[PDB]
Amino acid sequence: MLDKIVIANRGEIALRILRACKELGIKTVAVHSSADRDLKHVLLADETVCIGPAPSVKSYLNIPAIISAAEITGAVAIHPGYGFLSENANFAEQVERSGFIFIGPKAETIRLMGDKVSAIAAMKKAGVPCVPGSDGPLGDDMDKNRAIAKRIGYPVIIKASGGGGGRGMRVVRGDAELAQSISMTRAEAKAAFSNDMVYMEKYLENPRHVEIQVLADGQGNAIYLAERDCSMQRRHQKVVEEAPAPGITPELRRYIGERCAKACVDIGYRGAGTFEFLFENGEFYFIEMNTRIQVEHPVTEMITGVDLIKEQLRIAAGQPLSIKQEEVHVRGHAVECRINAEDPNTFLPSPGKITRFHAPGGFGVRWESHIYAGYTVPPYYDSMIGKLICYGENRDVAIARMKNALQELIIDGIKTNVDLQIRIMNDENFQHGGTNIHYLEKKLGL
Ligand SMILES: Nc1nccc(-c2csc(N)n2)n1
Ligand SMILES: [Cl-]
Repeated sequence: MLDKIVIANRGEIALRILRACKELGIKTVAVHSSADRDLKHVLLADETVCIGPAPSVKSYLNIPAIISAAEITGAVAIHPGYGFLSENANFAEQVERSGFIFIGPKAETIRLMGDKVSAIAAMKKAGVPCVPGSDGPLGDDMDKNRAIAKRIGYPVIIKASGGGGGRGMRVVRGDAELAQSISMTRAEAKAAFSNDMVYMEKYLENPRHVEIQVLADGQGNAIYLAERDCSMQRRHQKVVEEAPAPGITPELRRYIGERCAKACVDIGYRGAGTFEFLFENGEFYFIEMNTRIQVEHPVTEMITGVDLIKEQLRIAAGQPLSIKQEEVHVRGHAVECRINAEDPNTFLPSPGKITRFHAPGGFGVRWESHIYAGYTVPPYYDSMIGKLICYGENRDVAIARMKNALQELIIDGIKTNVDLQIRIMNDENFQHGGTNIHYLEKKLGL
């Protein structure tokens, strides 16, 4: 087992990783900004290193500082969590060059998945279903671009190759808007990523977001751990996630899961990963792969019994997966509600000091959060302050328990989205299940 690791993150996920480390007897190094000295995981960590001031550029994105913390403490590995540097291939490369273990895939694999065009080519080659598209980057020949659009059939969508998470895309419904849509997407990608490559896909009108969890070890084993529906979104940001996805049969699960595991073998994948699909009219279409552990991982843990963070750590140590595919069984149902410190009218972050706090408890109730009474939510980081996950023997019980747990949750002193989450749990269409990626914004009239 790894002797000591740097937790290169903050907030709830840093605490999540710390718990897993403690269970495995792994010593912890909590690197933190000057604004995060009183983070719960920092207070629980074996060693702490202040890596810079509050702004993330000088702390959680500061590659030299993080690697230096690993060096000075005698750590052997770095867990990047999610966000920050977790999808930064150059960071992974530098970590390995510096002689530490990066808890994730090989840097080349991170780079492959960060290039959406290259990622799609790889998945298509491996037999994973993808969205009908350009199968390559678009050039500047608008005669050619119109021909590609005609072959796919309007409506289409232009996407940045160096992008992700539904950001910076534009839908095109006819030739008259194609040139400008391509140009603008290109320009925005260049300004954001210094990478102006774009591609084209068929635009699906009302898909659901269904993603497959995988794990692959360095012994050649690769397994899938069912799926999650993450269709409840605002501005492409997930709000509620659940597992399994309503309406997905064991046969469909097996079909798509096997193709994802096969792809992992083909590309030499290692660690946790997520294959994101659009699901419409009973069909899956791959859009992108995330190589990190994700925010919504706990719903998969609840329904499979597999501790995904511990598996990440085992894999990085050179241990084989603790479970085989035939030992993975979907049991029950889990829902996750993200808890955000946000204004209910503007949806802007709402930082400040928590004056009273009380967490829900009970059978099937799992609360993932670093917050506590008297804790100050800083303005410098993401609005998500916790995650409430409820498990039941079926979907209805999971929803019932979430309703009850949301009512017990007290977070005073700052504005949160608890009341919105209560509204979503009471939504008749959510209760029926299978709502699409546009539903929440439609409900809210946004
Ligand atoms: N191709 C297609 N059609 C509809 C929606 C999307 C989409 C939404 S967010 C994302 N990454 N892709 N992609
Ligand atoms: Cl994530």
